[PDB]
Amino acid sequence: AMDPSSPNYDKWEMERTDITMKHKLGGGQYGEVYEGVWKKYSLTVAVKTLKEMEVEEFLKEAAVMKEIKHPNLVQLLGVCTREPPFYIITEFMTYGNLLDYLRECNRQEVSAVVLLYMATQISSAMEYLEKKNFIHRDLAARNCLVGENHLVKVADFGLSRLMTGDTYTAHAGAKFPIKWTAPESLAYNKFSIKSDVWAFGVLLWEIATYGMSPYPGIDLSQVYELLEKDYRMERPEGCPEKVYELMRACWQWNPSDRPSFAEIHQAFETMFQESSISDEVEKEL
Ligand SMILES: Cc1ccc(NC(=O)c2ccc(CN3CCN(C)CC3)cc2)cc1Nc1nccc(-c2cccnc2)n1
Ligand SMILES: O=C(Nc1ccc(OC(F)(F)F)cc1)c1cccc(CN2CCOCC2)c1
Ligand SMILES: [Cl-]
Repeated sequence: AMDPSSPNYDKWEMERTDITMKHKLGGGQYGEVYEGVWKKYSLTVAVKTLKEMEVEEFLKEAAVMKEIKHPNLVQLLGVCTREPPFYIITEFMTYGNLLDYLRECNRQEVSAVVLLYMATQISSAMEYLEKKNFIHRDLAARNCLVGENHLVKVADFGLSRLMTGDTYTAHAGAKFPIKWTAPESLAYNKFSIKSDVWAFGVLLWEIATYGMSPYPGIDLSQVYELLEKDYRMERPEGCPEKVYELMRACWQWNPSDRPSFAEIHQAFETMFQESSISDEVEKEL
């Protein structure tokens, strides 16, 4: 099986024994994900397993990750799926999730230039997924990771029934993150790359505020109705007008009127080619 000679060969399949399983990750906030070590590489990894009908979504997540490779998407390193317990192994990201990272970070270090950089990296991963005709479905700061030198990667932790609190709430027989969810997704169950664009705009606001909770002090039962009547979050303090214009574009009612990720990414790279975000932020302020 493990030998290139076999018909049953999969390059992604690895030796379970090759990995030393340590403790659960982030105190359990990610479910059955464990810090690990790849012995031979002396490399920390993150290892997702199954806890005791649920097999095929896990195997399909494995299937999908084999299909995608981007600098800004968390990288599959291997699998153990020949026999239970099934593993999915990715790289481990030193600074953990972007949401907590934003709230806990030193702001002298994580300045406007670094925030812009973080938003840019995310838009590139999304450009890639756009181009490969994938949809993310739960784009948000809580689903991104941060490594060395402000490297940001887009992940998908499957958080809807793992996260405690009111982030995800019951809607349509399932748990939605209501404050990140595009109107057509809440109203008509319509999910697409353009509804990832809406969530990206909310993600952008999370970056701009250092991970404040969106629509702060607004009841969830009121979000759709406000949105339908053209309400949007106001420009965060310090936010350059152009970045806010970009947020406003992502939050078009009609999905078709939302920029594609390629255009979003193109705007980040253009927006400050001749003027620094630092000057704009200080101007705003
Ligand atoms: C261990 C593992 C197993 C699987 C995954 N998977 C993904 O992150 C992922 C990313 C993108 C897609 C693309 N996909 C397209 C289709 N739509 C519908 C879903 C998303 C799928 C899975 C990540 C991990 N990594 C992971 N998980 C939880 C926590 C951590 C972690 C925590 C702290 C520091 N370093 C790493 N790391
Ligand atoms: O950096 C800021 N905003 C911002 C917005 C968008 C943005 O672009 C992108 F693409 F989203 F990343 C980048 C940065 C910022 C926010 C609050 C306070 C201060 C400085 N002040 C310090 C003293 O106290 C008062 C505030 C700066
Ligand atoms: Cl998809």
